[PDB]
Amino acid sequence: ETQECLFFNANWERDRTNQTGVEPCYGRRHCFATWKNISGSIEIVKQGCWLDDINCYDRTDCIEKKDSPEVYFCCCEGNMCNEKFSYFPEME
Ligand SMILES: *[C@@H]1O[C@H](CO)[C@@H](O)[C@H](O)[C@H]1NC(C)=O
Ligand SMILES: *[C@@H]1O[C@H](CO)[C@@H](O)[C@H](O)[C@H]1NC(C)=O
Repeated sequence: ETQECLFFNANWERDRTNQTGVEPCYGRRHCFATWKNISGSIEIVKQGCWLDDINCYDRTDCIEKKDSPEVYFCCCEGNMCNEKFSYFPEME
């Protein structure tokens, strides 16, 4: 049930991609986000489709449940589901 995702690439200039947009998923499809979070300050690394087989923490919402990771990651199902992404560590 995922055909398209929010696209973001902080390395767009060297990678020769758009900086942002809508990615069409081809290649079960998912969307994902990866980000840094230092003392509450969030920096997106990438957003887009995720095509390899994977399991996510929530079906609908993009959520990271690992505890204090250096690079945060989430995946989700549903068109544009990765526009919102949250941190709910298992330790809570
Ligand atoms: C990149 O932006 C172009 C328009 O300039 C659009 O046609 C394309 O689908 C976009 N792709 C991504 C992955 O954002
Ligand atoms: C970022 O880290 C702060 C704590 O320093 C936490 O309250 C917040 O949930 C985190 N947000 C994301 C999107 O990772």
